[PDB]
Amino acid sequence: KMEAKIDELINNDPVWSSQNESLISKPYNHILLKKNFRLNLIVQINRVMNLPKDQLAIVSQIVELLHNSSLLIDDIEDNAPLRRGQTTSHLIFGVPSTINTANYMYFRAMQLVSQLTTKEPLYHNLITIFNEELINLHRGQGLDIYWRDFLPEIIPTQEMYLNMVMNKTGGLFRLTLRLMEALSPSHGHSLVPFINLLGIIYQIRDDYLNLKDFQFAEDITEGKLSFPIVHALNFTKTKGQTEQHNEILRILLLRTSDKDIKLKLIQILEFDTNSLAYTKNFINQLVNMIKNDNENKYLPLYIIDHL
Amino acid sequence: NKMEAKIDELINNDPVWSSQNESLISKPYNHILLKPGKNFRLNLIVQINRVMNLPKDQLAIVSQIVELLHNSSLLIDDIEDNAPLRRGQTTSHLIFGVPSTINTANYMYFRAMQLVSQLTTKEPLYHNLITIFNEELINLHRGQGLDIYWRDFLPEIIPTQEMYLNMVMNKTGGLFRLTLRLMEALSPSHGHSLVPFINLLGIIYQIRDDYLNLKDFQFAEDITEGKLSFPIVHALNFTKTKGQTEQHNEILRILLLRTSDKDIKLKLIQILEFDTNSLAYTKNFINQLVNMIKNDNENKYLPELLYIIDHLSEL
Ligand SMILES: CCCCC/C=C/CC(C/C=C/CCCCC)(P(=O)(O)O)P(=O)(O)O
Ligand SMILES: CCCCC/C=C/CC(C/C=C/CCCCC)(P(=O)(O)O)P(=O)(O)O
Ligand SMILES: [Mg+2]
Repeated sequence: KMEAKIDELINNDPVWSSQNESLISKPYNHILLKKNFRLNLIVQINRVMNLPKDQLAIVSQIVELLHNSSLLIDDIEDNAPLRRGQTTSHLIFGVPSTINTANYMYFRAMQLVSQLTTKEPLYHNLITIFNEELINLHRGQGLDIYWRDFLPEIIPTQEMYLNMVMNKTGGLFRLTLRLMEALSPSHGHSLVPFINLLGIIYQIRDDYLNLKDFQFAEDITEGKLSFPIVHALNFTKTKGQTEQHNEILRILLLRTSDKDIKLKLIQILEFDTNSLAYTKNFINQLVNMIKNDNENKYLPLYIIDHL
Repeated sequence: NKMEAKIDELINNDPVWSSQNESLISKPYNHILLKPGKNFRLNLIVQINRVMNLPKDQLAIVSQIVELLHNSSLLIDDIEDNAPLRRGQTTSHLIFGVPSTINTANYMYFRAMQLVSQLTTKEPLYHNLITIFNEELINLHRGQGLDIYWRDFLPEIIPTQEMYLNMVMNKTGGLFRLTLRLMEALSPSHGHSLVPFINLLGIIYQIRDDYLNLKDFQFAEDITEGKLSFPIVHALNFTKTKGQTEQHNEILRILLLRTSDKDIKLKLIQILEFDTNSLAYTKNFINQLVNMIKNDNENKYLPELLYIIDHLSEL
């Protein structure tokens, strides 16, 4: 009867219950409490693409799974205690379950791609898009983490920083857009260059506000090669400002939560390298590239301000 | 206008990525490759192929896919298990850090995925292969999710033998079925599906892995990890059934210590030895599974194969 139960088990598909499904979904469901704005960007873009609502909703579900899962992983990789003022998933469910659940969701997302179309040519394209951007997202993340964890072995320049962003942040943006463009039953030049720009603006502003809001500035504690930090390191290098250059490095290397020390790094950025003003300006120019796109080379606005 | 011009160029092109960038993020992965077994996993594929007859070009690609998935799963697994060693060498996360190791492992899941396109140009087949890839990776993560949940939230859920076996069908069964199913789908030919057989192989493999981790010690790292192993699942249900309250609680207590103390680990092992007879039970359960194949004279499960089964511990 032992052998009989084994026969039954190996001839059936692996058993999995809704109760099991809920257990593994816990770390994921916790971050859901943190979507209205990203859905808006998708609805807006769909005016140019025109996917039928149902197909649109699946793209949205795919994009929500990747977004949320990648943030669960990112918070573990950044040792972040909070995400939108709430305790991070891994601190509640543990790093092990959270890594597994986030990765599980990548593949659930991958499965939804199959429900976008039954046309084999188009399907293959969609998987190829998914695959390529997840690959880019990972390269970008990998390089960002490498710079941070091997500091001070490599100090990126602005150009290296911008390529890392095109991979990382650009991956998620282009994935949503490229899927939508491949599905369009319609719509002008591709909006990829435009979504790339949005992604870059999004990341620099994210780096900028992390330091500006403090002026918690968790990016400092993390040791991240942020856009303002990249500017300051290369500024001090260039001007031969040895002590300042080394002091930025020292603070980043402390992995500090000390408010006083964080403020000091901010003092260097405000008074010595003027990196926060330089970033504010850099962002404004990226944005004016669109505000001033009268001939619609990028455009097919409100979203670019609430990015 | 030079900035705009550079920005315009940057955004109208694919993201820049160098071979140098590629080597820096491959560190955690290149490191686990320095571990053996590759030959043995290849040996199983080779033997299975005597049935499937995939051309060597294709078989090579199937093997690259499975190897990437295998090694990446292990990198993640060692982080999830807080493992300090793997095949006698330091785990990657301890060298390059957990952050880089998670990213790299996940990166390789997608490289493995990308490779599936190199198996065929036939779109219906392509669709079938990716579906197989997607399904078993979903199964693998479900199984791993349960194994980890049971362990990290113990005693919230004490799995029974049946729950354990289902978890294994999903987790270890996932990787064994992935390889086999890809091959069955690519076969140009050859008898009943080998899925039941490959599930049994995954099950013998897992319970034997659990078994040997304790028997070899009798470093029993599974005890330090607090894993709900086959012998541990038997012990916990055996003691509850027989009303051995103190022994049932002490097993849970030792698991929850996450201890490396050798005497404490030996104490737990000897409890399973003389008190619950979990080592004997497991050993016999393994032999019974193996006998289901060795006594498969009607080739119900079966299509060098037995050789594998005996050196299964080295895949
Ligand atoms: C392979 C994992 C990729 C994770 C990418 C996420 C990064 C998160 C950040 C912000 C990125 C947000 C991307 C939003 C994309 C919306 C579609 P954070 O500030 O929330 O930590 P950062 O670590 O790059 O700064
Ligand atoms: C999503 C990650 C799945 C990881 C599955 C791997 C588990 C590893 C083990 C062994 C599993 C091996 C899978 C079969 C390999 C066949 C070549 P270990 O002993 O190396 O830690 P276990 O945690 O199941 O015991
Ligand atoms: Mg094991």
